[PDB]
Amino acid sequence: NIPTLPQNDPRPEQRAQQLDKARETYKYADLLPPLAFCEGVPKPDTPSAAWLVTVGKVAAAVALNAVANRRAWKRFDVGGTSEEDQNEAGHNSFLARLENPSVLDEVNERVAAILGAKPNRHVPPAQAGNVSKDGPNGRPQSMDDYANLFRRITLPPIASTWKNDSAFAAYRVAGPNASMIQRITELPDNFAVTDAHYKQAMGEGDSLDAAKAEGRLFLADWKLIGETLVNNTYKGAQKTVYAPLALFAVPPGGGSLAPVAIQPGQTPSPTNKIYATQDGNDWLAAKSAVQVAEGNYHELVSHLGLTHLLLEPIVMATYRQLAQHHPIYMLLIPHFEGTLSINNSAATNLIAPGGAVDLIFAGTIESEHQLALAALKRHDFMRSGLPDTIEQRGVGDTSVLTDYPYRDDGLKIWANIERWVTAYVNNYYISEANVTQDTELQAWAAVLSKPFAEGGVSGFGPIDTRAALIFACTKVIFTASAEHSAVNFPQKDLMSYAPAITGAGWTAAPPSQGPLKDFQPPLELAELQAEFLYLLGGVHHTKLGFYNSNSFPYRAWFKDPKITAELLPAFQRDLAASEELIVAANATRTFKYTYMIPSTIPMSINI
Amino acid sequence: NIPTLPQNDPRPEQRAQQLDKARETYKYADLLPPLAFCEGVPKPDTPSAAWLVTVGKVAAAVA
Repeated sequence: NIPTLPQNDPRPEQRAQQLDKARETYKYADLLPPLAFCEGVPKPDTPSAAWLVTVGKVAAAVALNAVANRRAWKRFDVGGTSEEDQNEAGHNSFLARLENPSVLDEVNERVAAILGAKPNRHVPPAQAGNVSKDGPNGRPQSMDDYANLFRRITLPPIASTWKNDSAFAAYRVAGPNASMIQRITELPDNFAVTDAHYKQAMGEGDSLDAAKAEGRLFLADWKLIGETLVNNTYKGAQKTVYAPLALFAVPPGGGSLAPVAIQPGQTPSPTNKIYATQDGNDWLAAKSAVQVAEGNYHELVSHLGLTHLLLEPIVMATYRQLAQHHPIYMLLIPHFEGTLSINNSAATNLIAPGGAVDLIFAGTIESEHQLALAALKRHDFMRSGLPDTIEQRGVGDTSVLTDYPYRDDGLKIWANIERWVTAYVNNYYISEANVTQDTELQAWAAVLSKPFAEGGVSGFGPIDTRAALIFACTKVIFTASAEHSAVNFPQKDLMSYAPAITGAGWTAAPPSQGPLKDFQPPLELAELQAEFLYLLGGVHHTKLGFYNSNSFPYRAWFKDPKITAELLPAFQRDLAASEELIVAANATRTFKYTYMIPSTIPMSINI
Repeated sequence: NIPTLPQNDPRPEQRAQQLDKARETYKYADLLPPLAFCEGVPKPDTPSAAWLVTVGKVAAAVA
């Protein structure tokens, strides 16, 4: 079988009849308004058992850790629970492993009980108003209690180093949201830092004017958090989030990023003052307040917004407009594995009312939605390529800001993808008339070019060039694989620990209030945070460059001998070439960056 | 017993646990919008037998 454009398909009637049957299977719902969503999980897009089994082991360790925290609290009911969970681990290792039941209900019910933050989360099919006081809950005794929630799951290393200024700066170039900073040459009028703040961070020898002139000033601005969020509460306790402006700078002659000053509010006042590198406790909080904002910004703008919810229209359009005999359907569809079934998980649980995001994060569940919608609307899809957004922010000079792993590691995977896409498009599209006369590709684009208020992708289109088609598939494949990896997997490593970063500050503000233990979430929310972020960030299913099917066969997915025996190996070769560069770079690093290592990138978005 | 402000209280941690338990009994509800209501009627604040009797005398007259 060789894919072909519709205008060349020897049997257009057979083809176009498959699309008619396909548009039935993939209909539209309103699971999230303004956004174009799928009605339920269509049958062939059911998660494969391999995805379930790989998940199931994670959704088992996280419930075991929960049981261990229920033995500690109150130092045979929480014992029979422990043995039931390990028997499911016994099932997972053998039952669905026969391949040619337990995968059916349990694995998906467990993922939902954790994403939905439901209590009684201990054993499934064991069915036989405050939080249960037989587990960790309420205010803590000392900061030990957070690190000790990690019992059957390993405490991530960031828990032992998050206070260092060097690691607070690592979060902006190697953290979850690693595309936030932007170079400036004059300070914003509402954030006028002084030469004193600067020298207290860059030494007396350097100057604030000397950095903005040499392009050595980089600013991050969570201004969007203010224009959207509404500070909810939790059982009376006021959770809070600011819209901070945080300045960074590099040494003269290049080097790593390092923090300068932090203003928690957008507008200066007797309540909103700049905090600097030498302000002791009011400086540790000014960073902890910054991390609360990124926790919201990452999870709803960087994460769910611009990977999970941005690709959801693109998946739906592809099933309804491109035939199964279309070659672009062949380029993209395997990059959409589990994307339809994981978005239904987030929309109806993780971000649904009463979910993990409503509880652990500061804003109301509805203002958090409006946060993601605000960013989904202001995006320019055609001007959002990875090298495109590097020169927008001014982070392009690898001799001034020289420690930016997401930039240098991502840009290598981007070039590997665009080349493989370019090698792919030009094989199937040979003339420019092949694009414009493609009635499916132009129909596809017509629904993807609808206004944002009608389910479309903002800034998308027009797709009239082989260049425009290459980029569109390049951006889709990049955000389904590399970009999604850079935002999904730091959850387990850098965000499961609450004092390192969480969705809410539980005291008022950076002006230090008392013992550090007060700024931190309650133990029921601190454990849940460590338990649902561990789940979404610990599953590495499918691999970029390797195209299989969602069936137990897991057989070769392409069929054209041109791609399989020639074009795809060039991509796999190129990825393995970049693999040896990033591993080489990372050994010389102290803050490791492993989210662009192509032996770990997924093809798709599926946790 | 003699009432005390919290900063002067000689048994302050026991004082905090009572407020943690008091906040269980007196939760908030949205029985009326832009207002702060109580979830049902907490058991300590149920009507007294004297309030019930004095009303029932009138409730019978209306009946």
